[PDB]
Amino acid sequence: NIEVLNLVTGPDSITTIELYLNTRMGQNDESKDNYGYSEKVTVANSSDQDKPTSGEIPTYSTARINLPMLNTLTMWEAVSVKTEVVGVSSLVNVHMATKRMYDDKGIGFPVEGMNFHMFAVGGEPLELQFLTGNYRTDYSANDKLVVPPIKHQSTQGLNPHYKQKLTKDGAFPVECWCPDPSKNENTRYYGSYTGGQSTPPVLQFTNTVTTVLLDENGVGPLCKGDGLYVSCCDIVGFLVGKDGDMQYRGLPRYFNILLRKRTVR
Amino acid sequence: NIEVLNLVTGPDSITTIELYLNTRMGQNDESKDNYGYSEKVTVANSSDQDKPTSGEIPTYSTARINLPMLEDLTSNTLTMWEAVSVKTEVVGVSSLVNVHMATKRMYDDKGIGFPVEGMNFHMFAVGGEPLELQFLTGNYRTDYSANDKLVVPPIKHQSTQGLNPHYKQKLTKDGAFPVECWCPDPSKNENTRYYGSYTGGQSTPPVLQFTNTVTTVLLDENGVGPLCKGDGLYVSCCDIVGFLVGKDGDMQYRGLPRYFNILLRKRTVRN
Amino acid sequence: IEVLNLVTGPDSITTIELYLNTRMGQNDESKDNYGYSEKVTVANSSDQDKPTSGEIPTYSTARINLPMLNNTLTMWEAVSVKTEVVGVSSLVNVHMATKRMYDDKGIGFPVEGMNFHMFAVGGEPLELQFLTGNYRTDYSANDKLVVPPIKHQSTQGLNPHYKQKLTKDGAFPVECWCPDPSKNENTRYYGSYTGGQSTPPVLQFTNTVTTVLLDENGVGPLCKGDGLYVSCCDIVGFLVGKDGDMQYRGLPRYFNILLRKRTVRN
Amino acid sequence: NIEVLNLVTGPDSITTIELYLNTRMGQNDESKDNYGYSEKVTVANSSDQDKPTSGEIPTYSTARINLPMLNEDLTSNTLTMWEAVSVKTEVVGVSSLVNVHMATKRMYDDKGIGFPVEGMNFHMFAVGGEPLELQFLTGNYRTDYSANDKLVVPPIKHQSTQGLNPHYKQKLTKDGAFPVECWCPDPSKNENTRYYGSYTGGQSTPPVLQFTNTVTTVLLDENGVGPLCKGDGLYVSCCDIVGFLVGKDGDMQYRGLPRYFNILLRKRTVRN
Amino acid sequence: IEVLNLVTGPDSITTIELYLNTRMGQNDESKDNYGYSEKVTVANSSDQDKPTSGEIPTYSTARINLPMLTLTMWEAVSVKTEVVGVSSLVNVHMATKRMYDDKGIGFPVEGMNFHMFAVGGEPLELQFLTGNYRTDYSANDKLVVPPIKHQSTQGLNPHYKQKLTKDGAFPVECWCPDPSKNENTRYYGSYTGGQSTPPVLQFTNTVTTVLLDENGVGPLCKGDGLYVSCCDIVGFLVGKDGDMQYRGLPRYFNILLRKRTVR
Ligand SMILES: [Cl-]
Ligand SMILES: [Mg+2]
Repeated sequence: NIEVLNLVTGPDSITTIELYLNTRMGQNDESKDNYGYSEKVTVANSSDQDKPTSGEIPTYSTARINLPMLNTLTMWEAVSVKTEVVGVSSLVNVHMATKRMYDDKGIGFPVEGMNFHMFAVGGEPLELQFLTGNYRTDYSANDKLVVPPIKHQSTQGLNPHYKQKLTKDGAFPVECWCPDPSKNENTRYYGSYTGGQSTPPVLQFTNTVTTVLLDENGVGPLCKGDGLYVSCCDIVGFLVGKDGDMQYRGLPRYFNILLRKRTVR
Repeated sequence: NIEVLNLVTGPDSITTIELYLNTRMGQNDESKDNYGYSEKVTVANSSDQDKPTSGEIPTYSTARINLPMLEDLTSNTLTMWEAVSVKTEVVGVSSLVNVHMATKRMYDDKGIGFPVEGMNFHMFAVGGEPLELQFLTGNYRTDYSANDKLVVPPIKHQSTQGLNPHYKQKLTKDGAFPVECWCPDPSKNENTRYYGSYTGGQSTPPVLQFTNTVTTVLLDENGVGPLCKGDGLYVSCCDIVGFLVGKDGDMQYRGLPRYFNILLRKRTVRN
Repeated sequence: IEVLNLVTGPDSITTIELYLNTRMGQNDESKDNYGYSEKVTVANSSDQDKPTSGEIPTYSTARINLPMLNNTLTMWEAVSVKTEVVGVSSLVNVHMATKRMYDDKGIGFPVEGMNFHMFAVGGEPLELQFLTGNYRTDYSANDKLVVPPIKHQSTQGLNPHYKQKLTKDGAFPVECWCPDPSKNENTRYYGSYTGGQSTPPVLQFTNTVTTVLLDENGVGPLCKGDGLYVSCCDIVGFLVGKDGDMQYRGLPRYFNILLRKRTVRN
Repeated sequence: NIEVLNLVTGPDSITTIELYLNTRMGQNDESKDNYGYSEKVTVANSSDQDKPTSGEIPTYSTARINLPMLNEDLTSNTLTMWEAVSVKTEVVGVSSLVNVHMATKRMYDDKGIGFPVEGMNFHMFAVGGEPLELQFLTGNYRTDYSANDKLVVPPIKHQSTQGLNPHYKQKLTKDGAFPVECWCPDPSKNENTRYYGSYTGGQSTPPVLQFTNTVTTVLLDENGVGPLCKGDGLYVSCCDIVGFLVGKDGDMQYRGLPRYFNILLRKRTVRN
Repeated sequence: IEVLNLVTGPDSITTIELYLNTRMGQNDESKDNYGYSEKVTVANSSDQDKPTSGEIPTYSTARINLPMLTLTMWEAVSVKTEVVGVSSLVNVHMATKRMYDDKGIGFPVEGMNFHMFAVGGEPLELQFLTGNYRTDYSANDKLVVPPIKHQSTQGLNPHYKQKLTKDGAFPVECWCPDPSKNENTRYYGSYTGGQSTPPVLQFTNTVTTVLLDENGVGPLCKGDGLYVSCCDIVGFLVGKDGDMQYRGLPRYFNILLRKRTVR
């Protein structure tokens, strides 16, 4: 829709945005115990009685950042991002109150199992597609979650009638919303999933890696209304309590985004 | 062999095709429960009584897309659409972040439900004609007759546990060709690019990625992409991400959809 | 061979396309269990280690006759190869008569465990070195296998007195023959092994990868007597029967080899 | 903050710093048994009674190295600083893990190998022109560090520290004192440090390690500028956990290895 | 050594080809258990940790005499190296523990992998570092170990060094490359641990490893000697009763050298 023209050169043609997003694993109140974890996971008796408890399901983190006001028009173009998962070293901890190895003599189980890492940087809200492992999942224990008002069998595949935009932090469940690959022309997203039961988390952290956000035409996300949208989720595994009760553990993500002025029609 | 000449230049010389294919794990009716999963897996008592139930077998997804028409067949040259590149992603990976479904669970019924896990199989193909298939099976005696909508050879022979070039097909129907007995024919498919991976074992962690930033070049070593015969683009895939483990241990394949964004350009060829 | 200039122009290039079926031990395409070994057995002791007939994988190999060409002569020079394992999707099968997960309610065990993948392209037979995990292994249950006529302790390491050439399909056991790194000047070989008991097979297939066969001097394998030699082995794991009996499973390999005419001195 | 100008050329415009850092797994006294290991790991009865024993928790290794002294003044138009260009770093003693006869739990009904050191791996190093800047973040905000008053931890605890609370920061200024479990590199700072880290978790996971003397890590940033050494100090930090030793009765200790560094530095003119 | 120009022309190049057999503990090609260690034993306590004779792997090493030659020295430019006999691990019928209630495959050789090689113009320089400072090596007086033991050797104590001057004698468990020296050697190593871990191995004759440093200079062969060192552990053989032995494989080397003028 936007006809892109030349870069604006010279002084004040560049700016940087720095932020972090804290994890939204389910206990999302920084004043309460278990912050940065989910509530204890529960398991449906049957697929038609699959009703997660309030706070046991991870959601996307997201923010809109206001950019410096500008005026053809000029827009901020996101060129690149340096992003890191924060607190990886916190997983070097095997003395927490957990199940333990070797007949109660060995280490406590570290946080381990399923990893899920995604981030997105764009010039408008991340566009979502609904897709679930169980179309019958009942989200009514927590009315602050944003989910479709109707359920249908077809949502176990891609039904393009079920879409959304990621416009609220800590509200859109990761289990039923993914990036919409048919849209997001003005957003870059990257994600990975490593599953299984007790799988080793495999994580890296460095301040030396720059991710280029320019597309194949050399154009980055263009920030509509001078808003920059950043979204993520970083699940690093489960904490296994003494009795076998399990909670998701998430970590924060840091972003340093470089933007430049771009003339558009 | 098509003799390739120059690229056609100018504003109308490029087009893009966008589509998705839903998974064909065995329950392939979007109006019914268990859509995007297989029916429960069953296990043969013996190799001569190996008869999968209807709906327990994954099949390839496929579509033919009609491209913009390009009419003179009496000239020295013709124009064809050439597929240059594709951006393709597995959709709904985040749906696997779910451990509260009605499943077997960890740690003496106190821990998480088992996530979808185990065997992964991922393949896609983009070509200017149907994907050409070779028959090869783990069990030549497999009996597919519980589901007469599957496309399989009418005769069975011991040699089909290896490569018998008398047993070939083309992928011409969505949700009908079992992945277990049909693979890409490497002796053909000159006008298709295919990429596949398999990670097996029992409860193996799925390892998946999704991004809208990766472009797969479809040009061959001579700089020529698939040429779309009869202005048809053929897209095929399969994306198994593991098994759902029910409370009693019963298991079903789980598949995910795949998205494709294909860039094509006009190419002059000799007629 | 003293190598001279490339021959240019029309008909200076040719391609050879073939497949090799796996030689896991049941190597008769008319019989049940083709593409698998016979059931694996285990030695009572290292001094009585006698594999049953058909339980041991062997190399696949072929010599392909090239177009006749022939002071100087012309030889075919192998430039590159596109090679793929065929039938990987056949491993998406968990309903065969196998051991199964979760108290006989879950999937059948897929083919899983040890993987071994190697291919070689050369202008003469692949040169082999003998090396075994057990110098005492007794191969006499199958007199069609090619093994050294005498055994010695030292063959658990590299004893250069024990060599061979891969001249017969389905006959040289992989367990005791490997490529001889001190020879094979006119062959390129590539291999990998992933072991363990029930290890996930990790496999790829594509028609988009070209392997260059030219050496560091820009010279490919030169085909002596207009013969191209192709060898491989592709073990993708074990099939686990209901009672725990196991068989190797192998898959075929496809090859598309590009060759060019090269002038050499006679 | 520092405006970088041209490289200084000529004699003594280059210098190299070579050092090693020994691991700080918890038994950090080279004269005592169990050096290079933690004390035995213990497990909290509950999250509000989570008090690691003295010596059971790994800390960062760190040193400040004096560089050849340069002029510092407020009057001169330019100054010279040392710029770290590159580092060659390796984990030392990887082959020490080829040992399965130590007094450990063993495989196959007491007939097989002793368990090798295995499990959790954590590897990080940093090279900078000032102390590594740390962010506090913990798996348990209530962790009680009072069994060892030599550890540097925040004096106040709060629920928010299970995420990123930017009010809780520090600088890595003491060897063997900052727990890895609650301090990580602060990504919002460290403009003048390069750091690299990895974690591989799980219970008995195979350690996967490499060692070579052939790899040079470039420390220049995207603008071609390396860490600039304030007060002619070079700061080197690391941690290298290679797993756990499993005693006969199942008691477990962290095992760490030393890290070697060879850092090349050059003189850089900066605006004063 | 002040390095000057390359010598050009015919006979300015030579190649050295060799293999080294593994030194897993039984190192005599005429005797039982060749190419394996003796059975692994386990210390009752850390102060009674005394490996049996032959149960511990050592480095393989050789010094190769080069053609006799300001002065001229041989400079090692590159090496092609491969582990030999990888296919020997495709064997599950040996007398071993077996899967599935005595019906399944014999356990393949599996577990710990350790692979290192070094090429240099002088002996590989070693640093002592051990998991247990008290380890008692006196069951085998042919091993080269320090004469004194000290607590500090569980870390890096630079007072404990050596040079790899004898094949089949320096235990891998207590000697590693000294990163503070070895300016005239290139070394590469990896370790994959755990209990029953799958060996992951490759072999090809198509890979050349460049030995030149960042200044374009390869190892310079002092006294016309080329030093080659390695170790290649591919796992453990698990006997019927659970007794385990290290298994090693040989390594092949093809080294290209060129004449270099030096002051
Ligand atoms: Cl100065
Ligand atoms: Mg040095």
